[PDB]
Amino acid sequence: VSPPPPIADEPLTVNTGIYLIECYSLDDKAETFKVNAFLSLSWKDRRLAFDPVRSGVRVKTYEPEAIWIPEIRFVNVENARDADVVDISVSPDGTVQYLERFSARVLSPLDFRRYPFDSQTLHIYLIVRSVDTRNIVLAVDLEKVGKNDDVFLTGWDIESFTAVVKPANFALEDRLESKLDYQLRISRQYFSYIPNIILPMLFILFISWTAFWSTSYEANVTLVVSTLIAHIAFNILVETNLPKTPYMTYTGAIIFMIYLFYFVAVIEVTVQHYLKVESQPARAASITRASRIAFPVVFLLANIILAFLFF
Amino acid sequence: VSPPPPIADEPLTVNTGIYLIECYSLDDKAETFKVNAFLSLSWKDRRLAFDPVRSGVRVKTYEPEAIWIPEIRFVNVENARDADVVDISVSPDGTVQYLERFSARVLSPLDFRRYPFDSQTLHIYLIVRSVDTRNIVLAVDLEKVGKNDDVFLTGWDIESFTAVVKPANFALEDRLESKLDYQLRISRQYFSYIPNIILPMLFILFISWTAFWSTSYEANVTLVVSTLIAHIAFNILVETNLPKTPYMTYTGAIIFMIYLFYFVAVIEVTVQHYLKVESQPARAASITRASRIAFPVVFLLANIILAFLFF
Amino acid sequence: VSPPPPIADEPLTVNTGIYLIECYSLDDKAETFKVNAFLSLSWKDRRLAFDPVRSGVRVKTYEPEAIWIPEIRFVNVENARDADVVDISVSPDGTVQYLERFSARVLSPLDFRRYPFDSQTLHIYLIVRSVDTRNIVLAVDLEKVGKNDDVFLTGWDIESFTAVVKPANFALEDRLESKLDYQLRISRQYFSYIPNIILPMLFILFISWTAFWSTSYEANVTLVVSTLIAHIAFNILVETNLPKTPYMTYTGAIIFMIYLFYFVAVIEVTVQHYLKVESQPARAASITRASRIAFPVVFLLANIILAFLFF
Amino acid sequence: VSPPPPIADEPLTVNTGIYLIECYSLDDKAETFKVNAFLSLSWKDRRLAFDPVRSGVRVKTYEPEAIWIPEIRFVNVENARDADVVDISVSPDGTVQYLERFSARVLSPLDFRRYPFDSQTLHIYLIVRSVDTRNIVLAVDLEKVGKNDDVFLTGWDIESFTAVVKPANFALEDRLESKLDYQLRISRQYFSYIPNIILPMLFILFISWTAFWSTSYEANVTLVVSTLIAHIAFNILVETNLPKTPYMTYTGAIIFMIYLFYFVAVIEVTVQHYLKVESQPARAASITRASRIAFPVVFLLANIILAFLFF
Amino acid sequence: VSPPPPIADEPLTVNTGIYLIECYSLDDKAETFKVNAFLSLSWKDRRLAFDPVRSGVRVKTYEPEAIWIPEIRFVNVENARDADVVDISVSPDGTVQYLERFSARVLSPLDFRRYPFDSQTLHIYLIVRSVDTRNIVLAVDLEKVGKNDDVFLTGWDIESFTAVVKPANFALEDRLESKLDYQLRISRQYFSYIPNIILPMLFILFISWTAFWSTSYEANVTLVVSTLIAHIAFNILVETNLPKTPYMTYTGAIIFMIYLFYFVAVIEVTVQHYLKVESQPARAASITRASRIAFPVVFLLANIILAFLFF
Repeated sequence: VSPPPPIADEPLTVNTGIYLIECYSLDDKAETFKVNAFLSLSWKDRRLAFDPVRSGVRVKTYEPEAIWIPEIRFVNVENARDADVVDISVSPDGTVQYLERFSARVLSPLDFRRYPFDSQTLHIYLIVRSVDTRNIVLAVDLEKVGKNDDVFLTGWDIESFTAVVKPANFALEDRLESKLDYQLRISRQYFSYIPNIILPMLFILFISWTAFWSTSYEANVTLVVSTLIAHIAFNILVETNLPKTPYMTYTGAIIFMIYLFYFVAVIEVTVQHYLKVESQPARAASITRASRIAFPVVFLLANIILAFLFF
Repeated sequence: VSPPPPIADEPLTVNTGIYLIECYSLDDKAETFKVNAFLSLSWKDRRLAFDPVRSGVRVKTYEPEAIWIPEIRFVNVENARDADVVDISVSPDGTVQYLERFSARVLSPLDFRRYPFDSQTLHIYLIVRSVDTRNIVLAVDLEKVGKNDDVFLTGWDIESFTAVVKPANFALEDRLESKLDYQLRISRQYFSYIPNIILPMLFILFISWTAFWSTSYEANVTLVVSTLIAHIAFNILVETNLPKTPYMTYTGAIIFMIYLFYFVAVIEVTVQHYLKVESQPARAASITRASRIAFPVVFLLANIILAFLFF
Repeated sequence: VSPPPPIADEPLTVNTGIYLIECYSLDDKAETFKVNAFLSLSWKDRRLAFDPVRSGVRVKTYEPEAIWIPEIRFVNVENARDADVVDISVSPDGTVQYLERFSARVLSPLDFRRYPFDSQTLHIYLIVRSVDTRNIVLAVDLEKVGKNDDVFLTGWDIESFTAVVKPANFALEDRLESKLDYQLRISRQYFSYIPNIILPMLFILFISWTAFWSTSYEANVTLVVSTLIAHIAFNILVETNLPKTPYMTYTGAIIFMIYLFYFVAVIEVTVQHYLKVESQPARAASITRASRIAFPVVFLLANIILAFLFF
Repeated sequence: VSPPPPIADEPLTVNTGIYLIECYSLDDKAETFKVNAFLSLSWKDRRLAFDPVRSGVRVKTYEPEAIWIPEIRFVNVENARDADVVDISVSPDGTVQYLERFSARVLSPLDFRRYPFDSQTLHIYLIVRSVDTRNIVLAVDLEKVGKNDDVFLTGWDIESFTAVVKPANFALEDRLESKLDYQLRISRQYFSYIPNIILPMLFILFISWTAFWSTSYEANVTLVVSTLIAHIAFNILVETNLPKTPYMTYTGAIIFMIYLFYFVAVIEVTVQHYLKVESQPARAASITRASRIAFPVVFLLANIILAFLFF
Repeated sequence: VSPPPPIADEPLTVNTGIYLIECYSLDDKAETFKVNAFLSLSWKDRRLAFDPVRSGVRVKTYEPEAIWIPEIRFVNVENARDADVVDISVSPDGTVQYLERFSARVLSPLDFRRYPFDSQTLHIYLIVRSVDTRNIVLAVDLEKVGKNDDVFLTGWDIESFTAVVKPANFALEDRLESKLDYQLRISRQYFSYIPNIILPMLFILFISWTAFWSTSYEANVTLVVSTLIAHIAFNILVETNLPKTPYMTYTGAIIFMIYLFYFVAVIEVTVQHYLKVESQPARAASITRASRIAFPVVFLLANIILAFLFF
């Protein structure tokens, strides 16, 4: 079926909007998330006009393959959306309300530069293939959008759903400049991560720093080295939660800092024993007493510095 | 084929019900479970009337694509159900018994806030696309439903299969207000988890608390630190069973409590040694004797508190 | 094409049988196994009669979509079998030999209650959709069945392939009572598991029990606790082989027994040291000497008890 | 289209051969490998005869669905090969050169009985569904076969590509006796495995055997037990490379031998300490001095025995 | 539709080029990467000629199935590209601009011989099935190619996108000699890997080398052996990042070097203790003092040698 005849040169603006249902599988490995939402389409077609008691039906349902519908295709998806038409209701006023449920594997980059405390911005791109006249998809309904009333994707906090049509193209064709952009700026709630990940590493590190309140070399070595083994094992346990992160993560900088602190603690214990064995107890005691206060303070300063360079 | 002519304005109520077969893969990662069950559909069509010895067939089987069938589609699924028609039997009374086997990837949130002892509630949503008259799917058969006689999904206990039609919609269309809801409230049997997960952590913790019956510093450090390593390794072993759980789990609060107890035990051992080395054996003995009773009691109180805040 | 005209009221019995080819992927996670076997179908149709030197062809191959074939569908599968017709040979006697290769994802519960020594029973269900007359699929060929001559699924031992038609239904329809059941009772060969899993845990446990031939407290603590860490690490190594097993496994009861034995060994070492430090060497020596014999004997008794309650 | 008329009773032999492209994913879990190769088919059809300057085209390309092509189907595959016709060139001589690219998930048993040094033999089976006359697929081209010039599947060494037509059938039909077998005997290069797996276990074992050059019981226990923990951790690290291997592997027999050696080393250390504590230093020294030479020699003998029973 | 009539014997050269969109999943296990890019096709067809104010449309969009398009198929892919036509614009000049979005699972070997610092070269192959006249696909647009402006695949650095048509074939057909090759030479940025992987292993190794500043045998054994356990655990942690790598990796040669260094350190500690116990303190002190400087120097030399043989 040919597109409805344009009465004038006015572009056939289509009213569009996605009502989110289930945003799940937010990281298959680290990147894709899947959506199973509805999208509502409204436009103007030369369908039934005002109908005062002639046919008796207001929402005249039509076959999905009968009436022409604009071709709207997602840009950043694995494959074409699994479109399943739910209800095509055409009103006598002259507008067609199209509602289809699709399950697309949306693509969006995940920026884990501040992993425990990050706030990502998922993206959905819309393009319309113009046939005879230019179609402007910039018409955002702003009334058929929104997630579920539960307001949680998979344990995430939604902040906004700004939909701005950016007059930009991927250096191709002519109608690509009219892209419709869906910005879902979600924020991760971090309460669970504080005891799940952050606190136990600090507890293990403090168990390590205990080694400065001991004059026994064997006990000090056991503390520091076995605590290093415990920290590596806990890192293995945590690593299941963390994504690939090929670049430098924030939580990948605290862990390296903790490794450096283990190395410095081993060096300090060795220096203490080395000075204590060769008839210099005063220097060993001075170094131990200095380190008792110097290690936590330097750790606090390092954490503050990392927070400043990352936030 | 057009829908059968409604004799009056009575909505074409369809009798529906799912007879579960195999509820498996209850957590692909943590969320979806797959079903391979049958669903039975019964309605009223202008098919063959009473047939006293004329055709000789009562269950007149018809082609799946011949007779019109109502469009019933699952809401919370990955894709359209893999419907496979088994038997369309139309009775001379005027009712069509439709039975199709489908394998849908049903979506349902899993609430692991009390993981070992939880009781989830899986969901299945039903909607009917009305064509000419409103279709009410609220007609639940209540006789063609139920799981297998084995009564086990994958090691779960079934409690009820309440099917309540909630007059609610997802703020879209007109017929979405007639949603049919299938509540399968399943409960997890916890006998295996007590020795699989809970008991060994307590055994490791008691091995740690042994360190209060020793006056040797090297032995105490070995006990506590190597027991911490053992606990982290056992946590890694357990973590395969546990799902993602981005929020605060109950079993994720006992583990953090155990980490805190390891930290406090290390602090206590250090305090004992620190006081014992500098000519204060009385204070060290007093602290050790107090801790012997104070650690298990505080652990019991903490477990009771966690149970109260979680249950 | 309509089914061949029944000469009388005799049900159209179809001769069926599956010749297994490759039973692989026996546990995708713990439950499904995939089959890529052939199934042979023989029935009676009003095809070419006796043909003495008229056409000259005995096995008159026909198009898969030309001649009607009975609808046989698997019950416990993910989706419809990937049927691929290989050869439809119709004999002048009046029988059609149908042979199709299918790759279905068969569903079958796996009962790991005696995991190392278990003997499962895989299942395949057959149903026929009757059209005009009742079709009885109880006709098992008993000559076109059997696995490969290699006699191994994926490292399993086949015992029987009993095919009993159970006059039972899933409380639905009328022809479901004629289900055809394929019981493949396979047994797992356990020789590899004895050194892969069972023996190393016993070796680690004996290394632990060594601690009763030592009067050194630090050495005893090192033995028992580091051996507990080694046992947990070996449990992690084993856990890859083991399936989910949400219920109480046999091999999940030996492991818990070993954990309990580690706890009791720690308690015994602590009691020995506690009595030895406070001027009671006689009691410590008596307890150690008793434990030397009492631990292996109690372990043997516990293993015998577990074997009796599990086998 | 009917098959070309056979001029005589000569079977329509088809020239076939696979030119391998990318043999990858050699173990999805342990068994299947995927192929994305081309297969060349040549036969004799009643197509255009000798064409001296009449049409002017030698390789007269035809539509894939226009000219009849023999039905060649893979036996040991997940599903039907993803056949994609590339070029059907028919020569005036009377032969059709058919070339299609397929991506089949070939099935082949992997025999890891000598894992580091094994030499598998992948298999591909060919069958032709005869229609009017018997088709013999035994015609192997022997000129359109071969892997890539790189000569590497995924880090494997190719030795031969023998293609022998075995007159055997799977006890079914009549034309199954003409199966075409493709034997790709590949060999695994083992240089990387010697430092990746074999050498570090030997280094850890030698670190264990160090314990016989020490008279300290605590140091001996630390060495042997912590080395056992290190060996188990390294076994966990290796296990990712190794496949399931439900049966007795060669590399699964060296590991068990190493576990037995750890147990015997613990027993020897205990015996040394037991004799040394009760006023028998001569016997302890004799046992230690004997063990120093007796452990490596027995290990060498055990390795030789395992090599003989496995190779 | 037949191909447009060639005016002369000039081959129908097609202008082609891929504009990359999302190069993700660069290692499903170790080898494949997926693309979801557009490809632009331009050729010459006998379509509408110069059109001065007759039809009024310049980019006359045509149906994807209406106008003939050349058959361009990817060679090294899992299956046929998921082609989705976006816009077929034919200009009055006589050229057709074809633009389709495809999501192909491109195959390309990954060469991890210098893993942390490598620079791979992904490949895409193009072939055209000639019908009547030879089609030369060597026409590279060089203006419709390029990745996203972000210039990052999944944390990779792009260096060039050279597109050279290599007159080579896979020893098959006649038109295979005209293959079009897309070389995307990407380089991996290594900043994150230095603290993620390389630095912690060096820290653990230095903790091991600490053992040469101690005269205590128990402390030395604890250091070296527990540090070996820590290194193996960290190797397990790293191994998730690393691919299969069946051959000899660079980062798989530093790790083996570190294992050898642990073995040599254990031997040195044993030699020190062995000489110290039997009244040779001078030799033990000399060996310790020599090793203090000899271990880091030999490690530096070994790293330089490995860098030279690998780079």
